[PDB]
Amino acid sequence: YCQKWMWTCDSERKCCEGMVCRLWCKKKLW
Ligand SMILES: [Cl-]
Ligand SMILES: [Cl-]
Repeated sequence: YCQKWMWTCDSERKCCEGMVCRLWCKKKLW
């Protein structure tokens, strides 16, 4: 599916909508 808030993330395991990968998924400001 996609990686949720604070889940690990990488090139293939992308963060869910509204988040950005910084090793773990973080909320985007925009
Ligand atoms: Cl955050
Ligand atoms: Cl950000």
